[PDB]
Amino acid sequence: FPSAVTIKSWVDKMQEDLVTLAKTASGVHQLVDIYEKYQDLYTVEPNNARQLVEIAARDIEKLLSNRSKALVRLALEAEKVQAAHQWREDFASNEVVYYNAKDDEPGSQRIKPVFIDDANFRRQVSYQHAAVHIPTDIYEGSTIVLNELNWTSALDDVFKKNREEDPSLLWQVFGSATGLARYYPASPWVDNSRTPNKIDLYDVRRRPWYIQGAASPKDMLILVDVSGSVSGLTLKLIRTSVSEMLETLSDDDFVNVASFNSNAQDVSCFQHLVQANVRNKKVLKDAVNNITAKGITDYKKGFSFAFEQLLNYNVSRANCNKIIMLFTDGGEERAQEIFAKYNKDKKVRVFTFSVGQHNYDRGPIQWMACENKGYYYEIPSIGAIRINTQEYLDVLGRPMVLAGDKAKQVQWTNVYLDALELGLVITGTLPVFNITGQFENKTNLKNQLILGVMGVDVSLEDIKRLTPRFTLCPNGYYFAIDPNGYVLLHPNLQPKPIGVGIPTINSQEPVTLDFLDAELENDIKVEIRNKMIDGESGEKTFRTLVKSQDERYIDKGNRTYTWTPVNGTDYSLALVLPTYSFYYIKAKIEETITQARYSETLKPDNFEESGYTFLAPRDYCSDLKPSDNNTEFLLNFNEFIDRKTPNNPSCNTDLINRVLLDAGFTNELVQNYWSKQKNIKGVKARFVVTDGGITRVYPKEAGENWQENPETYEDSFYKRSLDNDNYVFTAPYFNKSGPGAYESGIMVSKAVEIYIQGKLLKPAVVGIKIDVNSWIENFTKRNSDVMDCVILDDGGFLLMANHDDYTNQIGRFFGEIDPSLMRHLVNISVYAFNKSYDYQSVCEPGAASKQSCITEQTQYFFDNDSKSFSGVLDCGNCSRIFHVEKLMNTNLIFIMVESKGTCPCDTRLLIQAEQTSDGPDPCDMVKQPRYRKGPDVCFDNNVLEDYTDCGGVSG
Ligand SMILES: *[C@@H]1O[C@H](CO)[C@@H](O)[C@H](O)[C@H]1NC(C)=O
Ligand SMILES: *[C@@H]1O[C@H](CO)[C@@H](O)[C@H](O)[C@H]1NC(C)=O
Ligand SMILES: NCC1(CC(=O)O)CCCCC1
Ligand SMILES: [Ca+2]
Ligand code: NA
Repeated sequence: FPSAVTIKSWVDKMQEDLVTLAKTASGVHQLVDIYEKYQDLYTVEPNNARQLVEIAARDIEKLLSNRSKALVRLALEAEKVQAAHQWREDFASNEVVYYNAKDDEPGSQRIKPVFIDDANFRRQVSYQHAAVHIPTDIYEGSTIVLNELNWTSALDDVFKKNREEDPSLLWQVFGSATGLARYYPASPWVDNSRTPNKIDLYDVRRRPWYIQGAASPKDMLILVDVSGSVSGLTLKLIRTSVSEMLETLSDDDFVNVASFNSNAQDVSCFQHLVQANVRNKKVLKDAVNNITAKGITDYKKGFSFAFEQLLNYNVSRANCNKIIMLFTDGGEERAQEIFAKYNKDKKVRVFTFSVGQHNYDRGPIQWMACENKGYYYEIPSIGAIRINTQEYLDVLGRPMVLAGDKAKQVQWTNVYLDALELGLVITGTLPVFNITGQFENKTNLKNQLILGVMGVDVSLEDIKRLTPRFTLCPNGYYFAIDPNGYVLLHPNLQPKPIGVGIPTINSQEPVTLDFLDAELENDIKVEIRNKMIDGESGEKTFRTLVKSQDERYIDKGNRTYTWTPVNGTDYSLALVLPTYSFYYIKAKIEETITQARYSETLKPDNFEESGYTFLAPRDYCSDLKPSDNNTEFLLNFNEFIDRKTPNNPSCNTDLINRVLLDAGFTNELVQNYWSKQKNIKGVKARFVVTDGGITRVYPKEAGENWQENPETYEDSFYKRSLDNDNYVFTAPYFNKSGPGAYESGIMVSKAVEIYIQGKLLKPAVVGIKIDVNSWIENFTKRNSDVMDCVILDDGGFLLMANHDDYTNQIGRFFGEIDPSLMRHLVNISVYAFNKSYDYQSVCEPGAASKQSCITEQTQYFFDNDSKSFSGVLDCGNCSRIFHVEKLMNTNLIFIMVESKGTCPCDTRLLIQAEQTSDGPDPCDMVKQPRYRKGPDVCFDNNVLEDYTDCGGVSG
C-alpha cells in the first residue's frame, strides 16, 4: 500500500487539473468583471424584511376583510328575505323557475344558460343566474325544496352586486339545511367520463366549511356497544356508522373511542382524547374495524368510563362541548345513579343511536336521550347512515342561535381541494339565523335552528400574488401558519392529498401539512413555530441544514427568520431570507438603443452566436401566458417586445428591464469569452444561469441535452451552488431514460459574487459539463484487480473509478456497489445522514393506478471537516486498507482501497432511494404532542334552550 504522501500528491494534481479546467472554461472572473464594469445600468436596493412582512400581512388582512364584508352582506340579505316569506302549497299552479346543475316535473321550470368561457374559473360559467345543486336522495318536487327555492331566489341580485364590487370574486355559496346548495356563478356540476363509479354523493351539509360554521368545537367520546347481542349485521352497521361519525370531525375537535361488554376499555392505543387529525382518525377507524361482539352488557361501567375520560384536564382538550354518543341496539337499564352522580347540572350532552333491525326495548335509550340535553336516532340500514349521523349539529347549534348577534363571526377553514376543480382554496363561513316573528316573540321553537351556512372561497394563488418572490434570491421565501401549526402558504405544499400509511390494496379530507413536516425539524424551528403561533413578532438569525430541491443533497446555510402576526385574523406570516440576499439589483436601463440591442439578443436565429437561449415562464405581461414549451414562449415574448411600446400599461417594467439587462450581460459574456476558445478538450458544454430568468448553453447542439427547468428559481444546482462556497459537482442519474453520463457529461457549477459597493451579491451561476472519456484518461494516467480507486461527491454518488465496470454505473449511490466500505466510513464521521418523511407522495400499490403514501428519505453530507482519513476495514477473516482523502475547493473525495475480491465477506447493501414507510408511530406523538392554541369563543349551555324535543317522546 502506498504511503500517504504519494496519495496527497496525486489528489493535489487531480484537484489542480479539475479546478483549473472548471475555472478557465466557465468564466467566473469574466462574468464578475462584466457585472462590475458598468455599475451604471442598475442600482442596488435593500430588502428590509420587517417592512415586507408587514406589507404582505396588511394585504392579506385587507383581502380577508373584503371577503368578510361580502359574507356579512349576503347573510343579512338572506335573513331579511327569509323573515318575510309566506308558506304555500300551491306550486302546481305557480312554478319556480331556476337553473339546475347535474342535469342533461310539475311545479318547476328549468333554465338554459349560455355558458361563456372564463379565464379565472377553469370551466364555463354564466353571470346571469345562480346554479342549484340538489343531492340525489333529495327529490326536487317536495314542498320544502320548492319553498326553499322560492325564498332563496332573492340571493341572485346580492350575488351580482358582490361580484360587481370585486371582480376577482371566486365561488359564492349558500348551503341550506334542507340539502340544496345555491352557488354563483352558474356552472354545471362535476362528472368524470360518466364511468359507472361516478355517482354524485355530494352533500353540502357534510362539507367541513359547513360543519365548522354550524357549531363549535366539541369533546366527543364515542361509546360503542360490543356485547354479544350485537353480532351480525348490526355490528357492521355500527362500525360503518362510527366511521361516518368520525368523518365529521376536524382538527379543533377531540375524540376517543371506547367499548364495553361487562367491562369498559379503550378501542386503541390512545387511552385519552386526541386531536382527531388524519392520522389519529385513521388509527381509530382501523381499531374500530377490528372489534368483535361477546359477553353481557353493562351500561353503568361504560358510562362511568365515558364520564371519567371527560374529566381528565391533564391533556390537551377543547373544553367546549362534552358529548357522549352511544351506539347500541336496546336494553332495559336506565342507570339513573350514574347520571345523577356525574352530571347533576347537565353539563354533558348524551346522544343515543339505536342501530339495526331488532325487537329490543328502546325506552331507556330515549329516556337517556331526553333527560340529558341530547337526542335519539334510529339507523336501521346503510341508507340512513349518511343522514342520521350528521344531525347532531342541529342540537349543538341551539346556544349559538340563542346568543345570536355576538355569534356572527367570520371563520376561515383549512386548506382543501375544491370539488369543482379549482386547486387549493380556503372558505369563509358565516351562519344565518331564522328570525320569523322576531318583532312579536311568538314561536321561538323552530327559531332555534339555523337556515344554513354561507361561504366564499379564496384561492391560494390569490394569496401567492400578494407575496412576490422575484426581488429575493432562489433561497428566500414566505410562509404562513395558523394556530394549529398547519401551513397556509409554503413552497413545499402541493395540490395533492396528504398520504397516510402504506397503501394496501386487494377532496373529502383536508390538505393539512404541519410546518415541521414541510421542512427539516430543528429545535430553533420548534421555538420559532411556538413563538409565532402565539401571535408575536420576532427575528432570529441562525445556521441550519437545508435540503436541496432534488432530494439528494443537504447543505449547511445561514438563515434569518422575521415573523409578524396578521392583524384581525389568526394567521402568522414569516420570511426566510439568507444573509447574502439582503440586497437586490434593479434595472435603470432607460434608453431606446440599449434596450433594442438587448432585445435583439433574444432572437431565435442568433443561437449560432449566442447559444441556445431559454426563458423563465414569468408573468411579464397580462396578455402573455406560460406556454410550458418555451420554444414559442420566447417567440411570443419577442413579438410583444417588437410591437408593444416599452411603456407596458398592463405589464411589469421591473421584470422586463431585469430580463433585458441579464440578456445583455450574458450575451456579452458569450460573445467575448466563450466564442474565442471554440473547442476545449474535456468540455462538452458551457452554460450560464442568471437571476433574471435567462439560461444559455453555448454549443447550440448541446442545448438539446439541457434537461433543466427554465425557471431559474427551480434549478437545484443554482440553489446548491449559492449555498456552497466552492465548485459543486452534480451527479447524473443512474439510468432513468434518455442520454446521460457519456452522452452529456458531468456538471460542475460555481456562483459568481460581486462587491460593487462593499455589499455581497450573487446574481448568477455558471459552469461546464466534463466529458467522461477524457476524465477517465487523466484519472488512469487501469482496470486493476487488487486495488480500487474511486471518486465520490458529498452524497455518496459515484462519479468515476478505474475498473471500467464501476464507470458504467456512474451516478449510482456508492452504498449499492460497495456496501461494506460505505457502512464502515459512515461511522468514521466522514458521512452523516438525515432521515425525513414526505407525505404528499404517490406509490405503486404493493403486494398487500397509484395511491397516496408516506415515503422516508435519507440524505448524506460531510460531517467532520477533516481532510484525510485512514484505517483498516476489518470485516472478519480479512482486513482491507483504505486512505479516504478529500479534495480542496471541491465537494469530492478520493478513495483508494483493497479490492473487494480479496475479501469474501459480503454484507447487505444500503439504499439512499426513498422507501415507502408507515411511520412515525401515532401512539407516541400523542403522549408528547406539539404546541397548539385553540379558539376561545365557545357557545354552549344556554339556560333559555328549550330542548324539550328529543327524538324519543315525539316519534
Ligand atoms: C378590497 O376592496 C376594495 C374595493 O374594491 C379595494 O380597493 C381593495 O384593493 C380590496 N383589497 C385588496 C387587498 O385588493
Ligand atoms: C323559521 O321559523 C318559523 C317559525 O317557527 C318556521 O315556520 C319556518 O319553517 C322556519 N324557516 C325554515 C326555512 O324552516
Ligand atoms: N367551495 C364549495 C364548493 C365545493 C365544496 O363544497 O368544497 C361547492 C359550492 C360551489 C363552489 C364549490
Ligand atoms: Ca346487549
Ligand atoms: Na382555522
